[PDB]
Amino acid sequence: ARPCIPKSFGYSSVVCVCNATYCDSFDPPTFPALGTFSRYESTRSGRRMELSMGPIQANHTGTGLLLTLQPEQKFQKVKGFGGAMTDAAALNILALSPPAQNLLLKSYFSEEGIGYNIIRVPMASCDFSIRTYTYADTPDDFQLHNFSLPEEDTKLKIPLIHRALQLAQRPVSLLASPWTSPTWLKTNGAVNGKGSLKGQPGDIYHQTWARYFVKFLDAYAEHKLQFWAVTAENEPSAGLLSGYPFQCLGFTPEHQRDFIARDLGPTLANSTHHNVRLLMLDDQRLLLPHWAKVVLTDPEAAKYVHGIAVHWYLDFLAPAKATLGETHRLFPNTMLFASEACVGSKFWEQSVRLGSWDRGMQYSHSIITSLLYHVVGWTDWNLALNPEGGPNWVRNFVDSPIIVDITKDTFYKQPMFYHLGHFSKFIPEGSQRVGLVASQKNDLDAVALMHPDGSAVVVVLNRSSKDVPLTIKDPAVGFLETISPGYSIHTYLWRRQ
Amino acid sequence: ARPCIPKSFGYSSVVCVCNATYCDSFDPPTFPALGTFSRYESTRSGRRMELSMGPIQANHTGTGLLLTLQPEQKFQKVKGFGGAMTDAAALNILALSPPAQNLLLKSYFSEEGIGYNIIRVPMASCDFSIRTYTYADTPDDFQLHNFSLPEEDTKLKIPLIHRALQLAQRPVSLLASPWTSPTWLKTNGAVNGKGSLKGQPGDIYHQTWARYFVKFLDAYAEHKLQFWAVTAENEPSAGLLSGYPFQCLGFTPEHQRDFIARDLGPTLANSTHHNVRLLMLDDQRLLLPHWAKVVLTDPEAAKYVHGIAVHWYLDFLAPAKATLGETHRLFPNTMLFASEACVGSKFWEQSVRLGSWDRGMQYSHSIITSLLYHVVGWTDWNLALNPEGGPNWVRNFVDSPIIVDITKDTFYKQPMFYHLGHFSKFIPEGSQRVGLVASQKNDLDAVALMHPDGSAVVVVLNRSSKDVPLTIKDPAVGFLETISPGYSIHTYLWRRQ
Ligand SMILES: *[C@@H]1O[C@H](CO)[C@@H](O[C@@H]2O[C@H](CO)[C@@H](O)[C@H](O)[C@H]2NC(C)=O)[C@H](O)[C@H]1NC(C)=O
Ligand SMILES: *[C@@H]1O[C@H](CO)[C@@H](O)[C@H](O)[C@H]1NC(C)=O
Repeated sequence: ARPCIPKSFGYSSVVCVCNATYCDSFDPPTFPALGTFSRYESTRSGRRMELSMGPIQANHTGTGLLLTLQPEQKFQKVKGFGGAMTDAAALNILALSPPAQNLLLKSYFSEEGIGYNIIRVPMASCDFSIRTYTYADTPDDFQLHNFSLPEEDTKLKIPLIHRALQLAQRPVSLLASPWTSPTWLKTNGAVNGKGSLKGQPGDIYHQTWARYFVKFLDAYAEHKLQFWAVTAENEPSAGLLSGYPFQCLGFTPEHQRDFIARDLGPTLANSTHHNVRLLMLDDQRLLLPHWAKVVLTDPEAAKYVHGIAVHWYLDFLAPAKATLGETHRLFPNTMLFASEACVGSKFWEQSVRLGSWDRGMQYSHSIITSLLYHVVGWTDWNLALNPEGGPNWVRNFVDSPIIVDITKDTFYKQPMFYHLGHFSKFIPEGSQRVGLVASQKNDLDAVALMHPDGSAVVVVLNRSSKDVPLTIKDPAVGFLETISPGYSIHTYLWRRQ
Repeated sequence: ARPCIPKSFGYSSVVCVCNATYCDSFDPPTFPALGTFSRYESTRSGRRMELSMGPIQANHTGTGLLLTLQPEQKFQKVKGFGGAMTDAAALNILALSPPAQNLLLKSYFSEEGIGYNIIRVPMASCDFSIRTYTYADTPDDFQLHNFSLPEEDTKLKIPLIHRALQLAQRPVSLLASPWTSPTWLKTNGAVNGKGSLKGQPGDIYHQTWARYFVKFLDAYAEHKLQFWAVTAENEPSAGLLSGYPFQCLGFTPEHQRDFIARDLGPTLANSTHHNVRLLMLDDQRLLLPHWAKVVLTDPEAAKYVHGIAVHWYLDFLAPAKATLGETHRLFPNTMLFASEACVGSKFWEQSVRLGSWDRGMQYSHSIITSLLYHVVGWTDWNLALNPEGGPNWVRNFVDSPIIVDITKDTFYKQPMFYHLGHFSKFIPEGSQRVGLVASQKNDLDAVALMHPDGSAVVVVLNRSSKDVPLTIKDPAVGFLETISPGYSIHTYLWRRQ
């Protein structure tokens, strides 16, 4: 059905404008007959996940580039794709009119949209809030007698979360992360700055802080919301930097280890929420594999940890092999998950670049790397922001896939939206990455996965200006003959029986 | 931080086993928000000052005994709690390896322990010594030229006291008492038995005895230890009984009165230790009020007496009102202080009974009675003894809160120890006893006090076998709903503001 309404703000590409009565959308999903493939296409010239279809050849002649499926090379299973429901996202979303809201939520969550199946939920306030608060601000309330969710949860995040689950077809998983504990638990008595939990693991402070996870899970359950997972802390490495500007709680990897084994693990275990998974680290790539070595080589800690959450700041480099690769090699059965990614945080960049194709490519380039290095899921940061990249109470603005202009009851889906979508719409939970080898050096980024039902998906990104002819060989069925346009992203889907 | 390792020895309760690398201990104190109380419980079944918390609510759901705090009804202020560093006690402590020694001292003195702030130091030898001696055994040395401290003081008592002071949570006060003088001052030329100072007050025997107090004080000051008080004599009435087998020095109350007036008072006052307080009596409670009347109705004596020290022999009965009550009534500006308590002389009982609960109850009961009869401090006898209840050069008659087992480098903390701790750990110097009103006749023993900073502490002892439902009201906070289990002791603490 409805095509993209393009508009340009002077960047390398266009945004798709949506409002109360209109938004681009897909027809209900279809599978091509055996012997044919589907192609979805997004180009910098302005194509937006366009659907075409072509035949699979029995034979192939040539000297051009060949990508070969290796359906026997089985690698990680995929958890999913999605984003974060911050105070800022919720607040921009709910500022729109109600039909525009429905369409924004449809874009992300519906099958007419891009099929997100993960939502990350901050436990209380972070920098993408308009104010600082915890769930237990009453001083010294060790018993958590005055614990409670404010309006940010009850009138913004939770109503929106229910609306997303209602709209989605895939089961959605929710992931929680705290930025700061209440201040009376912290060495410096502030939400920001350098400090950690007072005393040491096993004690009253650390036990209270774990009880607070449970009170959080209890509160959300009273609103009929269950979590798949919690992280042990958002960016623990931050609470160790003096003058750190926004909400935080610092743990050395040793402190995180000890916290997990003495308090958080056991407390989660002895409760009605014991099925909730715990992920550690929830920090940048370069903290790996050191942090994993420290936490996972202690079996009292390890037994509690399901997986490792990593952040991906797209404007910064990190060698994937020395970080994810090595971590996987050391701990093959502890899943790697990407719990937050963003762009536009470097000191010299604009937060928001409406229509930026460059930033689209940065997302997809980096998601393919993730999958080539064992990552099982990928979560975006803010689901929506304003044209400043906000609100943010320390003015720490960044870009977002959807940009909301309240004065116009309008939102803009950016290249990032569709670059994410090329993954999230076509790699349901359960899919398994498999091998794919190239027949010669080339400029493409490609990944191949197999769906739970047996059928195939390949994503292809071209970061060169040049058109690249290529053929994908699947020995079950034959050859896909196609072209990858310069600065383009394609997803390919086909049946194998 | 670390829990009690239980061992039973066939009595009604357990002891806590501590050795060179393990001892049960506490976290630093952590004060909960207004409207929350802390509770420490110990039970005969095996709980040992376990911490729990709960609410002070605004509605009253109980229908039983009500105990209402009357914070504006003020009584005595507390000097503190502690025990005696006898030769015996030091021999036992030093029997352990140094790491175990530190655990022993921390148990008593430290914040991670029960926070003693009083140590009684015998002047020379008593029955808990391994030989008889005084600081001046060279005969006819009236100018006390050969006065000096033996190894017992320089190598055992003193270094341990330094070590306790270093560990202590609070400023510690030292109290000294003499058992016997050099026998060349005595009517009987013997360390024990019926015999007092030769001659009469004013003469050279009495002057020399008085100067011995100053020489003692001088010697300990060279080791950088100052005293808070000294008693006029330990158990003066003992020396009047024929055949008294332990070191003694007999004084009739008339003789104590004149000794203070003519000799001990003026000598102390003319000296560099004029600030040391002098306490009279230092003997059993049935000598009161009569001893007070004799000494304190004479003004030449009363001006040097700062308080009356009493002993508690826990195996024996003694009405508090006719003794302590009546004493306070006749001399209400003269502090009462318990300077020695012990239990276990019953010819038919084991001197040390490892894990005896009845014996702890005896300690707490007597402490509560004490506080309710104006007593401002409480000092236990031997800090530590071996398992036969020694070393004692006469005979082993009494228990101690800690029992050292040298051959296993381990020590045992008795119920006694926890029963004292219920008081000592939570009532700092400066605390003041306040009203606590029972709504109806009951089986509990309770006392209430107010910390220097205004917060509340209440101790509640259940000597019966039946559980008692209990409400405690603080007019400025609300109602504390609780149960006092059979054979238990609780201490409650809260903010009032
Ligand atoms: C929301 O945007 C839609 C889509 O652009 C707008 O509808 C278009 O508006 C122009 C001007 O009226 C027309 O010439 C197009 O034909 C319209 N297309 C369709 C499919 O309706 C619409 O006006 C916007 N709504 C608001 C309130 O601005
Ligand atoms: C805590 O909660 C209770 C009950 O909801 C309320 O009456 C009380 O005022 C609260 N206390 C504070 C300090 O906010």
